Formats: sequence, structure tokens, C-alpha cells
Amino acid sequence: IVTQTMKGLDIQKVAGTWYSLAMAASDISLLDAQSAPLRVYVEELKPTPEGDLEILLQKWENGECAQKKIIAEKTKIPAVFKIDALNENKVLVLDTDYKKYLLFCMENSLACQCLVRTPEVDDEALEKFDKALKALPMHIRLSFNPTQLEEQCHI
Amino acid sequence: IVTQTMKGLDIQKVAGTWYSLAMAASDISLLDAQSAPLRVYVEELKPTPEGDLEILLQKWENGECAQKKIIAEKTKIPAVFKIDALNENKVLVLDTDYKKYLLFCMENSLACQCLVRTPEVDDEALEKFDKALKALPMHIRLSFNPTQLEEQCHI
Ligand SMILES: CCCCCCCCCCCC(=O)O
Ligand SMILES: CCCCCCCCCCCC(=O)O
Ligand SMILES: [Cl-]
Ligand SMILES: [Cl-]
Repeated sequence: IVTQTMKGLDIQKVAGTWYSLAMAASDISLLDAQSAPLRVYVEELKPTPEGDLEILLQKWENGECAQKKIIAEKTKIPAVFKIDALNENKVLVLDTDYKKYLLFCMENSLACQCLVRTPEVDDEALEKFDKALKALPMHIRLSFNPTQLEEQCHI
Repeated sequence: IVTQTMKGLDIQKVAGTWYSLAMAASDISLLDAQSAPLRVYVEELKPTPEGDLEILLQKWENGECAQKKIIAEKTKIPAVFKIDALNENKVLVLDTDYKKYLLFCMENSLACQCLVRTPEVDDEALEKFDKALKALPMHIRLSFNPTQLEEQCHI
């Protein structure tokens, strides 16, 4: 869709803790319920020495907040990773300063998130998020407060 | 919250057909499911000679798309109406050109909609909607395509 990627991305520097501060998707049903397919809350990024990205996340599964670990395998493009699915899906990093915020989208139909390092509404990062979204066909946008950010599955 | 109201509002001129093109709310759960409390789709406005506003809407009730009629009673302020509830709730008209778009919010916790006259994504009206929202503490925003606009309960 989806032509904002980060130049010069250093994947090692996105390691560590993240909070899904805001989420957006092209279909309401991708994000509408707690158990909706793309309602996933990022907990931690672990880039591997190969330069694959391991993702720890929470997803509300059947009546509970399950912890999931997913591998995004690297591509020829440093800002684009691949997740193995049914068929499968690209993760693109649009923008990050490493230390405060990271924007990314998953496509294939589309969902994007604004990730932040701390449980804080980051006005700057949310501006960047909305700007990157105005380019995209989004029909639902969610945002979470600092209290929900400290809760499992933002409950 | 909620300090954008329309000056010189002529309530007779909002009569007729409307489409809820976009919705936003301060709590995700006010809009998340089809049966969520403020997921209501405006069908028609009928101002009465007294200057009360009769509202025809659809709401997804128990497994189906119910038609509801609600009366918003006028106040001293032309752009502000009152709905009788458990306790009760103000409707404010923020902005309208009568002929294309109308923005309104309901408060008491808060939901706003961008209404349009035709089943068309109105880029102008959506700009106005987002501008009026940046002032407000919104955590979910929904938008509907022209196909869903022609469907009962936007299904
Ligand atoms: C910088 C990469 C950000 C992490 C991308 C998250 C991808 C999650 C894909 C969701 C699939 C699933 O959980 O079933
Ligand atoms: C210009 C006025 C726009 C109409 C305002 C809609 C108010 C709907 C309130 C929802 C309450 C309910 O349906 O139970
Ligand atoms: Cl939908
Ligand atoms: Cl919530």
C-alpha cells in the first residue's frame, strides 16, 4: 500500500521494551473486539544475530490474554520483514528514533501501530503516526491511556 | 468537554437524510462492537415546529438492526439539545453547512460523528471532523465506506 519505510534502519537498536500506544487498520473487524485478529499488543523486540526479529506480544485468545512469540524473518530490504502465515505477511518499519517511538505496519488488508518505549502518551509519536496514516485507507483507529498500557492486553 | 458549537444554527435546515460517515468516542467500548452503546447510525433528522429535533436512527440491538426514534429537546442554546436518559445527555452541533456535512457530539464520556448527506466519502467533512476531534480526548475512531453506508447498520 505502503511506501513509507525507514532508511538506514539498524534493527539491533529496536531491541527491548515497547508499548502499543495506538493501532489502526483498514477493516474495522481487524481491531474491533479484544479477540479481533490484529489486536495484538507488543511487549518486546528481540533482534537475533542473523538480523531476524523476534517479537513477544500479548493477544486476547479464548477468554484470556495469551502470550505469543513470533519470528519475523529479514529480507533484502532492512526495513521489511516477513512473518510465516496462511499465506503470509510483511512487516514494515516506517519510522523510529529507537529511543522513544517506532511506527510499523503489517500488510496482506493492513494494520499499523505506534509503538513507544514508556507508558506515556507521546504527542510527537502520535503526530507522526497520524501523518503516516493519512496516506493509507484506514477505517478504525485505537488509542490507549497510560493505565491500560501497564495492563496485560490493555484491559 | 466540548467547546465547538455552531453559531447561528438554523435547526430547520438540518431536516432530512444523513449518513454517519465517521464516529469517535472517548472510550473504546462506546463504539467497539456492533452492539456497543454509542454505535448508532443516523438515518434522518426531523426538526419539529417547536424546534425540538426528532432523530431516526438504527442501532444493532440483540442480533439485529433495530430502528429507533429519539427526541432531542431544545435548549436556550440553539446548537445544544437534550436527550432524556438515566441520567441524561447533551447533543451539541459543532458545525454544519446544511447541504453536505454536519458534525455533532454527545456528551455525558463522549461520542462524536461526522454526518454527510450522501453515501460518499467527503474528504472536506472528514478534515473538519479530525480538526474538531484534536481538541477532544478520543480513543476510538471509526469510518465507513460507501457500500456500508447503503447498508442497514453499515453491515
Ligand atoms: C518492528 C516490528 C513490530 C512487530 C510487528 C508485529 C507483528 C504481529 C503480527 C500478528 C500476528 C499474530 O499475532 O497472529
Ligand atoms: C444533530 C443531531 C444529531 C443526532 C444525535 C444522535 C444522538 C443519539 C443518542 C444515542 C442514544 C441511543 O440511541 O440510545
Ligand atoms: Cl467492517
Ligand atoms: Cl477501553
